This record gives sequence, structure tokens and C-alpha cells, in this order.
Amino acid sequence: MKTVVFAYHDMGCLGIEALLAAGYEISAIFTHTDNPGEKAFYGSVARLAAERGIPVYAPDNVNHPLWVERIAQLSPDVIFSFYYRHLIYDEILQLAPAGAFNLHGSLLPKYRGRAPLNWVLVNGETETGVTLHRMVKRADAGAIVAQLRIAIAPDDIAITLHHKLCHAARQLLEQTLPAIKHGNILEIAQRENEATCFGRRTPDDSFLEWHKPASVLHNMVRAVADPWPGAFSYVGNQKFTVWSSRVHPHASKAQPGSVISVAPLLIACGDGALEIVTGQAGDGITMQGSQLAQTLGLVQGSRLNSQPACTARRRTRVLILGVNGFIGNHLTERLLREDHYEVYGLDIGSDAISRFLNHPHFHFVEGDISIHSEWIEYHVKKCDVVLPLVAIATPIEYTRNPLRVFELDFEENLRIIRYCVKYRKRIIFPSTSEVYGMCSDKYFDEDHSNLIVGPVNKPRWIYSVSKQLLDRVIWAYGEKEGLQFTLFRPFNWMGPRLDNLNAARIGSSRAITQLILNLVEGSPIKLIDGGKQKRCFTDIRDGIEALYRIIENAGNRCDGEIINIGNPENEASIEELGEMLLASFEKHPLRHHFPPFAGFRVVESSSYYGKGYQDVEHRKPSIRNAHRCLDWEPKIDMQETIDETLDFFLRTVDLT
Amino acid sequence: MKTVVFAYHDMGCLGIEALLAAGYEISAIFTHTDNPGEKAFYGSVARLAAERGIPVYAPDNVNHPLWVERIAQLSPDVIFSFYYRHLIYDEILQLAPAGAFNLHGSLLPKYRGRAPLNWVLVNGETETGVTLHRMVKRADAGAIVAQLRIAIAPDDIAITLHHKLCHAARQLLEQTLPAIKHGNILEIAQRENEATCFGRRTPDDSFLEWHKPASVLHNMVRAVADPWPGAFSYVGNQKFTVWSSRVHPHASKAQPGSVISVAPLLIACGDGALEIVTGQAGDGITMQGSQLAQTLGLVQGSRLNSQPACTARRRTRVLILGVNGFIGNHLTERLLREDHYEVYGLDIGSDAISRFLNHPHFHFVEGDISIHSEWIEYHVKKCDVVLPLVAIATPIEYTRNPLRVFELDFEENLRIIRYCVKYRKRIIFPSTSEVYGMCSDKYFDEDHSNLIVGPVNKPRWIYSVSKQLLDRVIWAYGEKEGLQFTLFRPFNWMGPRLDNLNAARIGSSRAITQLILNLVEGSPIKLIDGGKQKRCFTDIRDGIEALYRIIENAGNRCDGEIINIGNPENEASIEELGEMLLASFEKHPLRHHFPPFAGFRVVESSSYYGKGYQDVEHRKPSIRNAHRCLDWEPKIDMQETIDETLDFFLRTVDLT
Amino acid sequence: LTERLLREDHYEVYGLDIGSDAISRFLNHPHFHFVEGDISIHSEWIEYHVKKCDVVLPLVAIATPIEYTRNPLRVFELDFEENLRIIRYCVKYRKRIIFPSTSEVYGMCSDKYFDEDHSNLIVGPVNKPRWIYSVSKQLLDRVIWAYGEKEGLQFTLFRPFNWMGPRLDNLNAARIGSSRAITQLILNLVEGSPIKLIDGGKQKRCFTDIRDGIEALYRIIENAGNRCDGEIINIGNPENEASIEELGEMLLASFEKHPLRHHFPPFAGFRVVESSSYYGKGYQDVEHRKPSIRNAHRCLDWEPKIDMQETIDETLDFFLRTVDLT
Amino acid sequence: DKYFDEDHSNLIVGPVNKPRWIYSVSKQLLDRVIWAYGEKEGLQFTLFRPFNWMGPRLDNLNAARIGSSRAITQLILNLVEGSPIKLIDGGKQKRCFTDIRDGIEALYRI
Repeated sequence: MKTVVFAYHDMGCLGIEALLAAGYEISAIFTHTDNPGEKAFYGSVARLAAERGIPVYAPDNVNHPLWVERIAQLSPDVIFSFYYRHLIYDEILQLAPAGAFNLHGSLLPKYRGRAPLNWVLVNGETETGVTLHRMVKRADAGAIVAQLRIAIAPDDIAITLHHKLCHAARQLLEQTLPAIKHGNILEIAQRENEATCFGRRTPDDSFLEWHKPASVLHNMVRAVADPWPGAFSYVGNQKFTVWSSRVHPHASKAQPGSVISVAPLLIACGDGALEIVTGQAGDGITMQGSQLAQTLGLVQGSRLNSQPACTARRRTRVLILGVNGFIGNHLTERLLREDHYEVYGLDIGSDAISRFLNHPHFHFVEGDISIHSEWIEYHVKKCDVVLPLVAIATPIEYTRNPLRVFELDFEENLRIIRYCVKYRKRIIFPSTSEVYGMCSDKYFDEDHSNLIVGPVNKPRWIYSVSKQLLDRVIWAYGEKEGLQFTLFRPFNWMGPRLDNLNAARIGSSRAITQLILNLVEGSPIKLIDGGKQKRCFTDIRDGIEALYRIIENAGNRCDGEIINIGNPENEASIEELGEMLLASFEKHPLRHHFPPFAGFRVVESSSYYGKGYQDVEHRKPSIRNAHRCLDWEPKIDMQETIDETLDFFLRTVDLT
Repeated sequence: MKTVVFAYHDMGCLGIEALLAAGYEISAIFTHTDNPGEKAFYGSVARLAAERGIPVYAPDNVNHPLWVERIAQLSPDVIFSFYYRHLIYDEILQLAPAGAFNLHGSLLPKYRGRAPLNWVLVNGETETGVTLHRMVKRADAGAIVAQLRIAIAPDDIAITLHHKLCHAARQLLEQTLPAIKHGNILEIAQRENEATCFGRRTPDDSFLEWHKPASVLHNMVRAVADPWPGAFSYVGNQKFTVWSSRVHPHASKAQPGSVISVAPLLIACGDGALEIVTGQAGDGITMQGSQLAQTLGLVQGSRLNSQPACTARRRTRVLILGVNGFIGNHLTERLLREDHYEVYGLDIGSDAISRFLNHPHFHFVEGDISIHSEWIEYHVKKCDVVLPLVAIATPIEYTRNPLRVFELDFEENLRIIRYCVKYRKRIIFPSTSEVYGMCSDKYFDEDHSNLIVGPVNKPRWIYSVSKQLLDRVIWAYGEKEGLQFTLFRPFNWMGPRLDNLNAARIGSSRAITQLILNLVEGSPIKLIDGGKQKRCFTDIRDGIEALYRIIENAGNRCDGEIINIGNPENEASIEELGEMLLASFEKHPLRHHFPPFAGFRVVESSSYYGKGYQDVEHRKPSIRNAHRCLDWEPKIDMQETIDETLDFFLRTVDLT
Repeated sequence: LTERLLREDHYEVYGLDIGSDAISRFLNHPHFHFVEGDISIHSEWIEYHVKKCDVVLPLVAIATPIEYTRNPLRVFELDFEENLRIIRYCVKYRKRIIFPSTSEVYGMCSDKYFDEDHSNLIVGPVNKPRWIYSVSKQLLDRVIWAYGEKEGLQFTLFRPFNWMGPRLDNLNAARIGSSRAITQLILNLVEGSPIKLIDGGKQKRCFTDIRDGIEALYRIIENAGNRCDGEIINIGNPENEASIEELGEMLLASFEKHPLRHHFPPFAGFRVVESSSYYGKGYQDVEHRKPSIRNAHRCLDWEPKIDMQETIDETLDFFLRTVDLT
Repeated sequence: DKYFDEDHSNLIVGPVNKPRWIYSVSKQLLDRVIWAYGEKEGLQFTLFRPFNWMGPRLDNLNAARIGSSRAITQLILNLVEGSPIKLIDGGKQKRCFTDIRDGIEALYRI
């Protein structure tokens, strides 16, 4: 009596009708909200089910343990599924403790993804059918119960196909239910020995390249025929779609280029001859080929290029606003190793970018974010990617002048962001790792962590709250006004361009400079017992690689994300008491090389352990969106970073 | 080739199937893509015709004189129509001696309106049908040939009834094609003269009223049944669509809102009782009443918020720039006579709107479009409809100094236009009748006439070109950035409160004012050698009614449109105008007003006109988009307008 | 606050607002000077009257709970940009500002008692578009503090904790603002409906009568001995804690005393015990809402006096007597 | 007009719904504001109309469709690619071309 059915389309509707005729009460149906606008040529299942009285639930929190307990309490005995999200779910894979039956309409276990029947028709196969198998913990690890073979008629039409599908469904439902119910499944094993990936299911968008065989073109044109999105191509300033063609006897000795008939439209290809019956003018309806053939006026000898090269991918012009900064220069020296990239910048110097003088693609104006507002106004109109990598906030500055962390680090950025919304550009806004403040979470996740700041009377959380509100108004702009954006959070990046030189008296600014002075100046301070702090550092190379992948945006899958770019696994307790420095102090020169002394007085002098100025827990990030939207994972460890930094810093002071 | 067909919708598709099956060779069908056609069914026509290789045509815009000439030059004798809306019938049908045949889907001629299915189903009749009829000099007054009878049942649903109607129509066509081919139709004289006009169907009046009987509710629920969006109210914070009902004892004594039983959900009403089995919450899932009731945390007994439906009516705010002018102060007196209108305003004076300053919703703020630009920016952001009725373009002004007509009538209007494109607001921009210039068309068409101007050395065409380019900028903004607009062209609006220069631009010529001023004293009515100027005038009442209909946008029929508001059939020369003016001036009193001695019979004086050497003879508006989009036709004749203007001038002269 | 100021002689009020619906009693006062308008196009008026007056109160707060999730650009541009503009008029002309902060700056603060000098402010991740209001107001307070530290700006910040009383209709409460606890319950009371349709005593929702809060704000305005400048004062009732069910019970008990004509019949309605798919889905946030009056009891010498029963009677009297069918 | 006179010929354009005349009108209002400026502000100007200037070193092949619709460029493309020239209506339509070296000697004289 207890049975769960996920039904869809006409076969699902008739299955529901048959089950009600037999009188089995479906336990529960879990479906999602219907899309507002879609080609709904089928009937409305939800309304019919409501008339039948079957309850419908919409789980807001499928991750919730409560709903899992509910599903367990329901005691799922027998579940049938009919094209419901193909392999039901992916992340959980636990909803089938006793197993379930999945009916698929493709050649399992290969051809993974969406629209499987269309894709197997793309390759031009003459064999289809249905595959039933048990649902276990490992995906596609159930033996095929039965697999019938139905021939694909060369002249098959849609109505005959519908009648054949109905006949097959009737044959299945009439007297095959007892066979499945009895338990004649002989599952032993499946695959698990080859595991050979053919092509990793390359999308290849929908470009109609003529180099591709004409047979494949006919196949996917029929596959994407009505009702489906269909092929959509555009050459020059004119777009065209191939909506309907009929196969014709392909010639071998055809003498391509000799058009003997323009009506109907017949052009030559790499192999064979395709006869396109009807197509659509894009901004209209289906039209006969002969009229378009007469309208275009093409004559023998005219060759259609395989790629229009009208807009192509242009240049992907990138606009940086901190191009002389650490990240600003390390990203400029990486974007210029490619070909499809233009770079800009308006920092207040060119000391770290003197290397780039007259490369094919680079520009430099050397202005100010406040004074030079028209240049930025026009350059968030010409470019397509904006990286406001500019910020003037010394840790001291929150006490010297807290209003400089607002009028410059919040309002200039706010003005820049309002440029990307009035021109509909993309902005990769650099957030900070201080937004979380003193979050107690072990892993500073970017999606479900609580940003904790101090009281209003502490004049040091204005930077963190300013950046947090900047991210919030970026998110609101993105989700209300159609702003493509991507926040990214650097996590203690360390490269050999950290603070240039100490000309600006940055020695007493922060301990990050005392680390530099540790190796050169005589500093008898090495006996720190870790400080109970997990100093997670990341090399600049990995961060720049991640930022490059963010800029690439492979398939528009980095939009509206808050990726953190760090190395949560590369921790270092006080540089391992100088272990690698013991191996790297030998180098080559002997000047200034003297063995250090020893001694330890107090931990208090080194670091501050106050109430207001304290980061509770540690600073280890959580890279989850980085591993998905970039498929990126850190490779460089602390040793190479330390030696490279020391070597570069030694070379940047020459001799004296 | 004969018998071209205007078909559309699924009935049109099946009629195409029928004519193809019968062997009747029709080579031309008319259909419209209909972008606002977001119905669940795509309703695509001629697909099978395209697949069969039949050469068909797809003419989108029939009213273009090119298509008219092509469809007229072959001179056919039969034009078939099958559920083709957008009638706007014209001379093309009158050309054919045999006329045209149109198939209406209701029992003509009683209560035809628009969407006649609602009209026939609201009255709870027991028999409906279709009617193939002729075309006449009137609108939708074709003779009935036969009356189909298949009857209706309360249990019968929309799907079954529509399928039966489709099959019956198929058989009817298949058996009557010989009948129409051989004619012998016996149409009887119809009673079209004694009919009912001036009434339409609007969804806005379909609110749920408890006092209506259960019969009317049952009727309009079945009328809007599936497949259709549904007729729903707007209660506080819960959506529901009436899908199904069950006949229950019509004796609920309790007041509306009381739930008699929760399984199934049955509510009480003022009369009868509706049983809502299921409801659709907006765009999600059509789900049952009980589960929805338990989902929203409401219990049995929860009454509804009486007659107020949440927030009914919002009082759309109209931002009129130039309220003290001739059109601004006549429109305000018209918008303030109704509800749901919260008029705003800004001009340099309030001498003519002095009667609205104490109105609950007038909000007049004195200012100038230049100095007070932030006020305009804010009020274009808060309001909904913007009417820039500011004119500083006296002919003397833009001839003596065209730089002002540029910096004021192009650069100030362009700013207001660009306010509505960033705040996404509707703008009804007043164009001018001067755009056509020296056009050589009898009727100045809004979509087909050419705009002719003189050479650049003539600075008298700068105003016309400036306004024409202003229309081309608005048109390009609603085609590239989605801007809702409606250009209207005042064609010689005449009425009271027409000052000398204050209404010489947005109003009309000073003719009537000149003769009245010369008539209050003994000055003559001296004519001109070209006294037969043949000037057509429009009453301010008719123009304001048309502009109010434009503001309403009843069914989004005025969107992206250009409408001339004029009276082309109100032609009158200066002599006739003077005759009627004198006749109305003598009237009953005949006293004071000075002796009206006037008249001259030579008045040659050779010539004294320098810029009068060129004059236009074609100045007739083509009012068809007005009677296609707002269904407006001028009513007031010239004598009434003359009398009203004279009476206003004589009572408001304020003399002794 | 205007009616409290216009009874104590030496006070010249200058009010700006879009309408005079609830202040019709003061336009005939010799020292009221009301002006009709909105703060988007009155920049000159506001600037001139900041330069002219001595104390400035930007009580203009347009923050609907729905507006937190709907088009929060409006929330940011009206509750942060105009407030920022007004704050910078008070540093140009060296004027005092009494800024209304919000009790929502603490957010999910774990502390039982919300201290304004020691407690932490906790907010959710950036993806949830509901905390933009709290962060905007917190940044406004931090900017005011920075201005009163670097520019010598005389300021005071006050945080209201669920003030209730007569005339609470404006745009938050009342029929128009149906998204509210008290007004929805009282509307369900007025019209015969199943009152107390809840499945158990909810969190203790403390309320403060408007009279005590207005007294505290008046003492802030007085600035006796200048011991209130440079402070953040919490104005609330940490002792008037009451659950929703207890509130309904006491309101019904007060109704029982002189129930007019017994023309409003209360009712009850049963609901599914399981309450599957309901409001509670992880929005517990905090369960205390306890303010700290330790700052209002040291700077204002203020201690709340009016208890819950008098507040309920006052609000009910106003609601049932001032309005009628229209 | 048979001959496009610079001070007597009338300028005719299509309706607003035809968006191809927005370039003719934009450049026609620019000549009417230069004329207006030269009458009330004493601006020294000269408005030259190059009709069909054609010559060597024209626009290079770019991201658009062979630069622009230039008629002659289509013919050169057909000659280079060996495409037969489509004789539409047998070449009845004429075109009056001007050499760049001839119109440049007039621009320099201006």
C-alpha cells in the first residue's frame, strides 16, 4: 500500500491514473516551485494531484536534520521515479537505505549531464530504450534489470513517435509490474574496472562549425527541434537558426561549388549534402528556404567562413585601480603572460611596474581616485572588468584619523561601484579577511559564518564594518539591479613584494615588518612558544592564480560569490624556530653573517593579549567556493615562500 | 489566387489543417507573432504547412501602403477571417464588391464587446456557438447565417467543451466550404440599428463581492477556468486562485468568512457557498486548501478583511511640467475629477491653476526647469507618469533667437527624457504637428507620412527638426533600453483660457482670439486674399479626453505609439468662422459690447507678406491610431466650440 | 517629544515632515514652526535650520521590515545617505545632535543584557539581505563617534527598545503596516476572529511605554551638567518582560473590566500540533532582548515607572476610542 | 530634386518609426546649430558635404562586415575571391563616384 511515485509528463500522468484505478495511495510527493515562464506544452500535474488530494511539500531546508528524520520516519518502502531530476539528488545520496528503482532513457552509465536522449541522438545512434536499475550508495552501481531495443525510423514523425511511446508505456504498466515487484533483479556488479573518461562531456556551446560532419549537424538539429531551445548562430550582423531539415542521399562525387538549383536551398559542406527544409529568420517564424535563397542572392564561388570574427571575444579589457600595489603588480605581471588581456591603472607611482613600459597591451595614467574621476568614469564604460585594488588604511590609521578609513576607503569605493551599475559592467571587489572579525567558527566559511565586531566605542572596527557594508551594498546592487560581481577575500598573502622598503617608517607599523627585520637586524627573539596563534599564510602565486581564474570566469559560474583565497592548511608556528632559515642562511655571501645570541624575557613585549584588541580563535579560512568555482587548491608550501621572500629582499637592497 | 485568410490561434491552425485537407489552394495567410503572447500555448501557425513544403507568406504589418497596394492590385473577390483581432477595418474591404467573410465566436450582435466568451458565459445561458458573417459599413454588424446548438452542462469543463467546439467547427467548415463556394447564403435583415454600445469588460472590476449571488460567481469562475491565468483578488498576504467548486446546500446563515468544515475547506458567503478545493499561490504550486490553511498558520473562523482588499488603488502620481499652461491646466481639471490620481506640477506661475491650489492632491511647486533640476530628478523618481508640457517656442522666439529654442527645447527636454530611462518611468512626451512640415499627404499619418523641411539656411525649421529628433531619441530609448513612452501630436487644439502667446505653441492659432478682440470693439474683420485657408480645429475638451485616455493606458494599447489628436472633419475657412462668430455675438442681449461695425470688400493692399509667400494646403491629421488605441472619436462640432469660447471671452473680459 | 517640549517654556521647536496628521494640536502653538515636505528636496531648509537651531534630532526613520528585503537600495539611500548629510551639517555649524540608533545593532549578541559599552555586535553572512539596516545604522554610529572624537562634535546616541503607546500608527504599525505583532493581534481582536491562535508561550517580549521613553529623551535633550554628551544610552524596560500569551491574557482581563457593550466576541481555533512548514525555521536569533539601563540610570538618573497594565489600558483606550468606521 | 542644391533643395526623411533617419537628422540639426551660432555669436564656419569620395587608403578591414557597405569594396572582394559580380537588374542603378585626390584639393581650398 505504501509507495512513493515521482511522476512527470504524459507517461507519469497515465501511471498516476492507472495507480488510482488500482487503488494504491501514494505516500508523498516532493516537488519544486514551477518556473513562471516556460513552454508548458504538457499538462499541469500539480493541479490534478491537488484535485486528487495528494499533499505537496516544498522543503525550504533540505539540509535540515529535521527533514532527514522525517524522511526516515516515513519508512520509504518502494519508490518509483520517472525522470525526476534524473539521478534524484547528488549531495545527499543517503535517501535510499533499502534501495530504489531508477528508470533512465539513455545509455548508462555514460553520457552524464542534462538532456541525455538529445546528446545520444547527437552522436547519431540507431538504438534507444529504457534502463531500470536499483539505486545504491555508489552512483550508477546497479545492474540493468532489462533493456529493450526500439529501432529509430529514418522517416519517423512526432505523432507516430508519441503513439509508439504511449504503446510502450501501456506495455510496461499492463503486465510488467509483477516482474519488478517480485524481485527478479540479478544485480552483481557494474563497471568498477575500466572507469575510462571519453571527453569529459565538453559543452562546446552551440556553434555550427562547418568542419563538423553534416551527419552530426542533422542529428543535433533533429534533437533540438520543436519544442526545444534549438540551434542559434550569428554571422556578421545577421543571426540564423536551423529549425527543420530532412536527410537526403549524400553524394561523394558531387563537385562542390556547382549550384544547379537554388530552390530549395542546398549548399555544399565538407562531406555530403544537407537539404535544409525550413528555418527561422530569428526575429520571426518559420519560412521556406527558397525565399531566403533568393533574398540573400548568393552565387557560386562564395565561401562562408567558419567563424564570423565580428565580435569574437574582443580583448577582455581589465581595469585595475591599484596597479602599483602588491596584488596590483603581481596580477598585472600574470595577466600580461596571456594574449586576450588589456590592463590599466592609476596608482600614484610606477616603481614596481617599471618593467612594463611598451608591451603590446598595457596603459597607465598615474592619477588619483578622487581627483581623476572622469578617467575612471569613462574606463568603467570602455572596459568590462573592474578591480578596485586600492585602499589606504594603516593599522595605526584607525587611531590617528578614523575618518580617513571612511572618506577614502568607503566613499571612493562606493563611487566606483556606482559606475559598474550605470554601465552594467563586472566588478571583482576585493573584500577583507577582517569582516568575520572575531568569529568563533573553526573554518571561516563565506556563506554560513557570523561576522562579529566590537562595541561602537572601539575606534578600530570601522574598517571591518565599512568593508562589510560595502559588500552588502554590492550584493544588494547585484541582486536588485543586475550587477555582475565577485567578492574575494585575501587571507594573509605573503610574497616577496610585501612592503617594498622602509622609507615610510613602516618598521614600527606592524609585526609583519618586524618579521623582515628579524633576519637582517640582530633580534634575539626566537623562543616564542607559538603564541597560541595559527598563523596561516598563503603565497602570492596561488592567490594570483585564483584571482586569474576569477577574472577568466569559465562559464559565468563566479557571479555573486564571496570566495576566500587562502591556505588554511599551511600553518607555521613561528617559522619552525627558524628551521628553514637554518638551511637558507648559508646562501652564498659572508658579509654581515654572524651567529646570533639567545635569551628570552617575556611574551608580553612581543604580542598584545588585550581584551578589545584580540582575535578570538584563529585565522584559518574555509576554501569551499574556491574549490568549486575555480577548481583551485593551493600547491606552494611555506618553505619556498620563505626562501623566495628572503632572496628577493636581499637582492632588492643590493649591497648597501 | 483568391481567398486570402486572416487566421490566428489554435482554431486558426485547425482551420488551416481543414483547408489543406480539403484541397483548397490558399497561398497567403496572415498572422502576428504577438510578443505579449505569453500564454502557456505558443500558438505557432503554419508549421505543418512549412513541413509539407507549401509556399506561404508571413506579412506582419498589413496597414503599410506597400502591402495594401500589393493586396489590392490583384483585385480578389473574397477575404476570409477566422478569429483575427485588430480589426481597424478600412477601404480595402470596401474595394471588393463581394466584401469579406469573418467568423465570430459568439451569437452576434448582442453584447459583442471584446473577448465575447466572458459576455456569453456571464449570463448563464444554455446554448452558444459561432457565426460566419459578412462585413458592413458599421462595426461588427454582420448578418447571422445559422445558429449552432450543442448546449452546455454545469459538470462540463472548458477542455471538453472547447474540444467539442473545435471538432464541430472542423465538420462545419468541411461541409460548408461547398456552400460558401457556391454562395446561396440567405442572410436576413439584421437589427443592428437597435443595439447597445459604450461598454467593455475590465479585469479590475472583478473583485470578490460577498453580496453577489452564487450563480454569477459560478459563471465567471467557469468562464476563467483552465487553461487561463485565473481571476483573483488581492487580500492582505495570501494568494489563492479559484480553481474548483462543488454544489452545496445554499443555506449558509453565518456571515462571510466562517469555515463550516475543514475537510474539505468550505466557507460561507452572503449568498450561496463556494468550496475552494485548491489554490495557486502566485507562481508556485497549485495546492489544496487544507494544507495551505495549515501552512499560513490560520485556523478555522478567520474572517477576511471585509471589502478593503489589502491595498487596493495606489493613486498613480502624474508629474506635469508646465501645469499653468493651456494643456496642463485643462488636464489637471480633468485628472482631479477622478480618484486614483495624485497630480503634481511645476511652472513659473499659478494664475490659471488658482482653482486647484486648495485641492487635496495637487502638490504645486513653483520653479524653472534649469535652476530646479534636483526637484525634477526626485519627482521623476517618485512619480509614475511624466508629462513635459513646457513650451517656450513662440515662432518669433525661435526666429529671433534659435539658440534659446535649442538650449531650452532640446537640452532641457533631453534631461527629463533621460530621467525616465534610469528610474524606469513612463513618459508621455508632447510632440508637435510641425514635424510633418511640407508633407504632401492629404492625411498626416503617424506611421507612413514623410517629414519635409527646408534647407539649412532657413532657420524657421529648427524647431520642427529639434522636436523630430527628440521623438527619435525617445523612440530609440524604448527600443534599446526598454522605455515606456507615448508621443501625442496636438492638432490645433482650441478652447477657453487660450491666451495670446501662452497658448500659441501647445494650443493653436490666434484666429479666434484675434476676431474676438477685434469684435469687442469696432475694429473690422478684414479678410485675406487667401481667405480660404481651410483650417481644421480641435476642441480642448476632446483633446483632453484623448490625453486622459492616453494617460490611462487601458490595456497597454498606447505603448510605444504615436497618436495625432485632432478633428480632420472640422474644416472651416476664415469667412465661415467670422460668420458664426458674429451670429453668436449678436445673440440675445445685443447691447453694450460697442457697435459691431465691420466689413470690407476690396482689402487688396497689393501685398505686405514677406514670410507668407509659402503656405501649406494639406494640414489634415489622420486620426486612426487614436481610434485604434484609445477608441476616441471627436464629438463637439465647431459651432459649440465657437459659442463656448465667445462666452468665456465675454464673461472673463472683466470690463465695464 | 514635541508635545513634551511644548509644555516646558524655554523651547522653540522646528519640525519638518510630509504631513501634519498627528501634530494638528501644535500648529496653533506660538513656538512650533512646522514645515510640510520630504527630506530629499529640502536640503536648503534643513541646512539653514541646522545653522539656525541649537539641537538637532533626525528622527526621520523610514525602515519597513519588508524594505529590508525589498529594494534595500532605498533603505541605504534614505537611512544612510541623508543621515550622513545631516550629520555633516552639525560639524560645519558646530551643533548638537541626538541620534536615534537602533536596538538591532547587537543582532545575535549572545549577552543576556545588552550593554552599550562592553557587549559585542553580531551579524549574519553577507548573502542574507536583511542585515543591511543594522550595519548601516552601526556605521552611522561609528562615524558619529569618529566625528565627535576628531572634529569635536557634541553628540548623544540613544537606542529605543520597543517603544509602544498611543498614536503608534504612522507607517510601521496600524492597518497599513499589517506586518507587526501588536497591531495584527488587536485587529484580530476588533473583528470577531479566533484570537490567541498560537501553539505555546513565545519569547518574553519586553515593551516600554512611550511616556517613559519620551521622558528619557527629554532628559537627554536637557543635557543637565553636560554628562550625557559623548555617550550611548539604552532606553528600554528590562523588567517589563512578558510573553505573548501572558500579554493576551492580561489584555483580555483588562477588557473584562468595563467591556463596553460586549460587542467584540473573542474566539479560539485549533491548529496542527506538529506545525510542519511554519515560521520557525532557524530565525530564533536571541530570546532575551534585555537592555542595560545602567547608562540611563547614571547619566539621566532615569528609572522606568509605568508598568505593562497601564500601557495596555492606554493603548486600548486610544485604539477603541479615537478611531471609528469611515 | 534632380540636383541636390545646397540652399534650395528640401530635406525629406521618413517617419519616426524608421530608425535609419536618426543619422541624417542628427547631422542636420548640427548644421542648423552651427548656422544659428554663426548668426548670433559671430562664428566663422563652413559646412562641406562630401558625397561619394573614393580612393586609395580607405578604412582597413575591421571587426564590422568588411568595414562598411561601400559598393566598390564588394566589387574588389568579388574580383579577389573570383566571385562573379551580381548584376542586380542588369546594373540599371547608377552611382556618381568622386576621387579622394579631387575632393581633397577642394577641402584644402576650403
